[PDB]
Amino acid sequence: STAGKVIKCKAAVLWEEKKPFSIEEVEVAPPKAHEVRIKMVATGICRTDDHVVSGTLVTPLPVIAGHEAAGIVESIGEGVTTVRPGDKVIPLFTPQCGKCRVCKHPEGNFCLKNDLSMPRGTMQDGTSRFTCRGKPIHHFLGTSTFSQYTVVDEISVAKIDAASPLEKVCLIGCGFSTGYGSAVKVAKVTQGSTCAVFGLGGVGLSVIMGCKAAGAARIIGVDINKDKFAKAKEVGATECVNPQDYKKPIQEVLTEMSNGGVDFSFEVIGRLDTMVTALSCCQEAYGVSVIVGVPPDSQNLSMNPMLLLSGRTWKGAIFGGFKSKDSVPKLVADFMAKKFALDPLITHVLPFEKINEGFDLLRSGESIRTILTF
Amino acid sequence: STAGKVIKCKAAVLWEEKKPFSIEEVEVAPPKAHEVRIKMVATGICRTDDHVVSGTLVTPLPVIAGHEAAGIVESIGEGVTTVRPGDKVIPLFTPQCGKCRVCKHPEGNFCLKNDLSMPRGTMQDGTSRFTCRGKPIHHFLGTSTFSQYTVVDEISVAKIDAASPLEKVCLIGCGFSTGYGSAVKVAKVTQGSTCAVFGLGGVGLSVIMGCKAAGAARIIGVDINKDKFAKAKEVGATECVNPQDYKKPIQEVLTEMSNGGVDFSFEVIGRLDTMVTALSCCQEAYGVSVIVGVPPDSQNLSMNPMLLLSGRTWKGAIFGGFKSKDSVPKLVADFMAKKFALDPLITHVLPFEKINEGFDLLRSGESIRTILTF
Ligand SMILES: NC(=O)C1=CN([C@@H]2O[C@H](COP(=O)(O)OP(=O)(O)OC[C@H]3O[C@@H](n4cnc5c(N)ncnc54)[C@H](O)[C@@H]3O)[C@@H](O)[C@H]2O)C=CC1
Ligand SMILES: NC(=O)C1=CN([C@@H]2O[C@H](COP(=O)(O)OP(=O)(O)OC[C@H]3O[C@@H](n4cnc5c(N)ncnc54)[C@H](O)[C@@H]3O)[C@@H](O)[C@H]2O)C=CC1
Ligand SMILES: O=CNC1CCCCC1
Ligand SMILES: [Co+2]
Ligand SMILES: [Co+2]
Ligand SMILES: [Zn+2]
Ligand SMILES: [Zn+2]
Repeated sequence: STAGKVIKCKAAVLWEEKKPFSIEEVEVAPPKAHEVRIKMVATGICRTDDHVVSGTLVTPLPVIAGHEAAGIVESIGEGVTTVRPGDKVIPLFTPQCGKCRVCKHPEGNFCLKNDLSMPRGTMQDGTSRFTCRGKPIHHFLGTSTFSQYTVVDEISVAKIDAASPLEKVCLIGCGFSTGYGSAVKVAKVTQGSTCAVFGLGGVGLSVIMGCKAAGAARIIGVDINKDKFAKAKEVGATECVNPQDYKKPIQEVLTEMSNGGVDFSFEVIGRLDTMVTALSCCQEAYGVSVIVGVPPDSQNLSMNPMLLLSGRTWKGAIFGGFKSKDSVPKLVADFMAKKFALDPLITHVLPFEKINEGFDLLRSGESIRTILTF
Repeated sequence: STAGKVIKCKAAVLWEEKKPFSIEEVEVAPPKAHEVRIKMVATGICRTDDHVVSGTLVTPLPVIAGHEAAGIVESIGEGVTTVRPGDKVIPLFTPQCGKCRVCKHPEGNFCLKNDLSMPRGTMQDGTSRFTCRGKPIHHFLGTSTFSQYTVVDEISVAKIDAASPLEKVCLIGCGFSTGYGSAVKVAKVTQGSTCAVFGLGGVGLSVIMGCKAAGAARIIGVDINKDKFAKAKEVGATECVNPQDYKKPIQEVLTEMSNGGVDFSFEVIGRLDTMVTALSCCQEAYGVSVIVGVPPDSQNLSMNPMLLLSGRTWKGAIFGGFKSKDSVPKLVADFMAKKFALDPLITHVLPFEKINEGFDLLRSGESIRTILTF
């Protein structure tokens, strides 16, 4: 009754930066070859989406944002083989073509078909399946799940379990997987180590879960909002410190607390200063610091290279280093096997119509993850 | 005959920066508790010693420099248990106390008892064994090998094989073992990967030897001195580029050549610009870049954190990551077993009196290592 036809539905359009989302009707074109149309079930409010509003992350406007979601396939285009109509799926904001130099690498994950390095804000064929008021609406990261119906390329969606709580497992599309994978797959947190986590939101808490799951003896969470310490200690943080509660540079404090530096530090905020700070506080000869936060656009940090020369390892990662299409189904299947918990990340659950409310909440500090259930 | 006595010998004292070494007689005190007085046989001229002269590496002046050496123990002091009088040893500019948390970690090697981070230019007890002209003379990295006799702390020296050619294995004391281990231990280069090496001096060529021994498929040598290309090809470099031999950024050129970026890149120069360039030229999703060169002192680089978020791993290392007191006897035993060659590194041989002429060979570019004989 809808396959092969234009679907008229509501979406959250962003016409310009630093303005709230306009909840209006959009025209969703039917899926083309190797494309998939998804009926959204639940979507998360990631800071990454807020970065598009604030101008921190630059992508073509106007746009339908969102990338943390899980829906059910409405219709598939010609040549789609990995998902069928009626399958539960998760949009992958990092694709997995399987044919490129990174996808074939056994330990690489930033597939080259991504729309992040140089945002084109379209499908793979370079066109927009979205229309609002007759104007075409750009895509976001190949997902654009801030809509009741979206279209993704087959490389940007994975099939998850048919018996999946779609209102929880949507966090596996981004927030949880990024933080958990950064700790387990990127940093490679060892048993008994000391970990520092800068930022205690959805991704930062997920990092903490990964470190505790990896057996970290100490997990020091850092945030300038102490209202976040409670949740952090719930999921594994052994101590929480507030840089504003220190007279000297936070890194010096953590060097003391760790008796010479932490084994693994994580920047999970998106500031240049914290990125260098988080690298500074890990052990100068065998420490590892992982950047997870998104920096401001086109904008450099200044850092003493002699901080690496002593033996430090500094690395970043997209989506926790997880190969998206291989891993997102494995994580959904692990979550239901009670391998880890997603519920500690969900603080608010709202109607999609109240999407500017869940965003106002993230900018005031009151939320970790606001799920939007369609 | 001289045990427990003050010894007069020639030494190259550096009085002020950017000045020639002054061959003067100096009073070498006898060894103290856990100290070893060593007679020098051969010492190499490292670019690090020139950093002291130029001011690139700030260390207390006046100083007796030198850290590449091999010699024979004059005498030991009370409580020394690892080296007897007259054993062939190598001073370790990176000590291995074996009791801090670095020495003791499975991969760390920048022992906290080092004199690099906060150089005081003394022994472990804070005093100088060098008297020249009624003045205490600073040490250098607890080695000060630019002297017919020196006194090193027991944790800064390693007994090596008694049949060792000391005019060759002094390079295991720094130049070779640094570049070699940076490739096989630090970067941990893979079978059949593509390697880029910025800098084709003594340390840069050793990286090539490590890269080749690790099974590299392509080893791209980068140097602005085309006269360095012959020796680089001779030790395993498949190609050689002059950055001044391209119109694009050198990192664009290497990215084309590598079809998307190299697997492993090495900065073996000591320039801020080439550190970032060497990091840019490896694969954004799984490239590894190792800094080996010494940057200008307290001088700061500017790089884009988006280079790391995509996946890139950025690290540095001292002495190729080798635990010094452990590795120097093994590495001298592998040279005995013909498992690598030091002869391609030795381009010049001069007497100790010709130290100033040996430095000008390096400053002129005409040399790899000049080996001073005592
Ligand atoms: N590389 C990747 O794959 C992904 C990157 N990210 C980025 O990670 C970062 C964190 O994501 P979220 O948890 O969703 O954002 P968030 O706003 O929920 O959490 C950030 C936390 O850091 C705190 N903070 C802000 N400024 C601080 C400062 N100067 N010092 C200490 N703490 C400070 C905030 O109070 C907040 O609690 C974002 O920048 C996001 O764009 C998010 C998803 C995946
Ligand atoms: N991290 C560690 O453990 C150690 C660090 N080092 C440092 O490694 C660096 C190299 O050591 P050496 O081989 O002995 O010095 P070197 O002078 O023999 O080699 C440096 C090479 O870099 C080349 N070069 C200079 N500018 C260049 C540019 N813009 N682009 C491309 N190539 C350029 C030079 O032509 C030269 O051939 C030094 O800075 C040294 O202090 C030395 C030993 C141990
Ligand atoms: O060359 C020998 N040692 C070097 C190691 C890198 C920092 C400066 C000193
Ligand atoms: Co996100
Ligand atoms: Co050296
Ligand atoms: Zn791919
Ligand atoms: Zn030690």
